[PDB]
This record gives sequence, structure tokens and C-alpha cells, in this order.
Amino acid sequence: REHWATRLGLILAMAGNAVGLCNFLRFPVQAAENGGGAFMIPYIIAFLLVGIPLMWIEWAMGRYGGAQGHGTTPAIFYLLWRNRFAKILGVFGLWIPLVVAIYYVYIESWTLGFAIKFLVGLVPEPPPDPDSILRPFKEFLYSYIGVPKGDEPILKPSLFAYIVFLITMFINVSILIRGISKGIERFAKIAMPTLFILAVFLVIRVFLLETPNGTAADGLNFLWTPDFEKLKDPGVWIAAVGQIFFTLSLGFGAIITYASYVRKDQDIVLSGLTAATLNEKAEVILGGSISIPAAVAFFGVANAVAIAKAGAFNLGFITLPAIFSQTAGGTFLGFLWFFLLFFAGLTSSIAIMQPMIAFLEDELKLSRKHAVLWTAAIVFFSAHLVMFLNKSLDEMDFWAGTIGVVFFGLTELIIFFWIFGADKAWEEINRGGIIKVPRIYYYVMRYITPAFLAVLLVVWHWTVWITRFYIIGLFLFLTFLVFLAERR
Ligand SMILES: CC(C)C[C@H](N)C(=O)O
Ligand code: NA
Ligand code: NA
Repeated sequence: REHWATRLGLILAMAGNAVGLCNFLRFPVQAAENGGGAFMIPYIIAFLLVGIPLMWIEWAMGRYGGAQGHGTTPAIFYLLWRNRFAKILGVFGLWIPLVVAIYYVYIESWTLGFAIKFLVGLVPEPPPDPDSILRPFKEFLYSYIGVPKGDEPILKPSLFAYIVFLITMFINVSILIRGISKGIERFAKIAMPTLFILAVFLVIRVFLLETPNGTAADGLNFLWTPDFEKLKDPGVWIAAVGQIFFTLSLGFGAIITYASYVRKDQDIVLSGLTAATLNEKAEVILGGSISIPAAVAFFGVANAVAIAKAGAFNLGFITLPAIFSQTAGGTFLGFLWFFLLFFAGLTSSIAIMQPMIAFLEDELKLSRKHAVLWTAAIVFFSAHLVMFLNKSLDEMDFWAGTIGVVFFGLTELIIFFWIFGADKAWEEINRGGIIKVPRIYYYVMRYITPAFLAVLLVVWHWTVWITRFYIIGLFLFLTFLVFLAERR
């Protein structure tokens, strides 16, 4: 079984797992929609009551499974809970990452194509009224992905977009087929410093922005001024816990698969804490200080919130490049932004496609080459439904990327800390750690986190069926594979 070569390499690979498109695309939108600073206070709390404990739990479950040669949740749930329903629940740990990747890699291909076109300078040229500049870029995006012009929910991606998607899939395959250390870790050691440097440069350049409508400091103040009145609103807590799940890759089965290659005796407490802290630094500091500060600097706080309500794609692929186009060297700055997004999306897509590869390797005894190639074939085939059927991405992100991840985090917490045991799980978490988990977190993992998640869950066109029917089929397919494994 493969193992990580260096501890720093493991930290950077886990950071690349956590640091992705969400940090720079969803967190600005979710923070601006929930009142700026009024969203930051619960988010941090959700990081302390939900994020870190589930991170440690997934690390421990991954290492525990990998010690016995099982990297995926169908087998790890059965190890922690000897029951067929445990395998059925673990099938979600393969279904969620695959379905998520099916469109995540397409968005990553978007970022790659935009980076290419901005480096070559094949960008729209607006004339010297905000709509006068936003419309050329908007249409620029609409021609790339093929937004429907009429009532039919049919997408028509450009040939360049399809070729760039092929290239993105090829890059993911070239990274994954080389293995854990020689592929994921080696690429992480290069991509993470690049990501941080690009994010820091963009943060500085955006902080240097100022128009008669405001400054980037105004956006930073809007994002960092606490509003204790909105602590009463449950929707802020819903958004905060959901964003924590999305940014820390919790409930996607990826952290478990990555930790399954950590050796039996290696540390998981300090390592996972450092990885989560790096991701939080990148998203909260760097990711949050690019889009929203520039939007506030060019339009003010109210118009920036109104633009953020339009969606993550509209802010990341239309509004920010249009804003950059009004500054000296703005095309190159947009190229830097899209290259940052592409490296983030790549370091996340390899991580969310690794679970299926690990399942095929451990449970069906497929070689790494065959496993990577078959996973790539499945993802590339299924991605056409997202590429051509409108709102299929929305359905996949709702069922697998939103409901599925939260329910799966709750399920893994219940299986590890209630079914498998509380003292056993705690000792497995703290075994071999450079530092020890604070004792209070025990009562956070056993009582506070599941009750929090349950309370928040409780308080929380026909073509959609086309997507649903498909992804359900995928689940069945995966189940059949599990069945075959059990018969082998
Ligand atoms: C699906 C996950 C890889 C997403 C990742 N946590 C991100 O920030 O984009
Ligand atoms: Na993240
Ligand atoms: Na990443």
C-alpha cells in the first residue's frame, strides 16, 4: 500500500484538498449574502464546533482503515460497525465525491480556458455606465459554456471549452496515475506555494484599488465588522456550517481516503490541525479579500452585495474580470486570478477523484493505472450531462454536494463516536499525535457536534429528473461494485 513520503508533503496535499474553488468563489458570495461580518462570527464558531472535530474524526477513520488496507467508507464503516447497512451507508462515501467531481472538473476546465484566453489576451474589449463593461464579459462567459438563448434547457459548449475540458481531464489523470507520493504529493509541493503567492499578490493589488464609489478597505470593513444582531437568525448558522463543510472537504469522503495513506504510527492531530489552519488562512484571509473588496471598491457595499447575490459564477467569471479590465494590466491580473482558480480546482479535483481510485485498488484489486483510467472514463462520460443539460450541475451540487455531505458527516460522526465507541474513537484519534487533542473536544465530538448538526438540519422543471435518475443509477452502480467486492 502507498504511503506519504514527507510530513510537509502530507500537509500540502491535505491543504490542496481543502483549498479549492470554494475558498475564492463561494466564501465571498456566502459572506456577502449574510451581512459580511455577521457571517464571520458564526463561521469561526462552526470551525471550532464542527470543522476541527470532524476533520480529526475523518483523519482517524482514514488512518484506521488504511492500517487494514481499506481507504474508502464502504469498508471503513463496516470495520467500525459490522453491519450490511454500514456498507450501504459507506456507498455514499464513493457516490458523493464522484458526483461532485463530475461538475467540479468542468468548472476547473472553465478556469483553465479563461486563464489561457487571458494570458493570450483573447478577451473582450469594452468601450470607455457599469452595464457597458459587464455585458461584453457576461456574453464572453455565455459563449464559452453555451447558455441557452431560448426556452430549451440545452447547453452548447464551445469547441475550445470542450478541448480545454479534455486537457483538464488529461492533467488530472497525469497527476493521479503517478500515485500518492510521486503524483499528489509531488504536485502539491509545487502547486500550494504557487497558490499562496498568487493569492497574496492578488490580495495586495485588490487592496490598492479605489474608486469614487469606495475602497477595498470598505469591503474589508464590511466583511470584518461583527453584527451581533444577526446571531439570532438561524439562516446565518445554516450558511456558516454548510460553508465549513464545503471548505474543509468534510463529508466528501476525500479526507478519509487521503488519511488512509498515512502510516499506522504517524501523527494525525497536529498534521490535520495544521492542514485545516492553512485552509482557513487561505480562504478567510486571502480568498475573502479579493472579490468582495474589489466589488466594494468599484460599486460600494450595497451594490457589491447585490452583485454577490447574482451567483458565484457571475462574480468569479464576469464581475471580477470586468473590474480588473478597468485597471492597468488588468488582463494579466485576470489571468493570474484564473490560474490561481485552476490550480486550486486541480488540487481539489485530484483529491475528490482519489476515493473511487482507492476503492478500485483496495476492494477490487485493480492496478493504479486501470483504476485511474476507469475513474477518469466514468467522470468524463458523466460530465456530458452537466456540459449539455442545463441546471444539471445545480441538481448534482444540491443532492451530493450539499445535503449529501452534511448527512454523511453526521453519519460518520455517529458511526465513529457512538457505534464504534467514544473512548475507542478518542484513543484512536490521539494515538501517535505530536500534540494531544484538548479534552473538552471529546465532549464536543460526542455531544456538541452531532446535536448542532441535527438541530441545524431540522431547522433547515422536469429535466431535473434526468439528472436525478442518472445519479441514482450511479449509486446503484457503486452498490453493485461493493456487492462484487463482498463476493470476491
Ligand atoms: C469538493 C471539495 C474538494 C471542495 C473544496 N473543499 C473547496 O474548497 O473547493
Ligand atoms: Na476550502
Ligand atoms: Na485544491
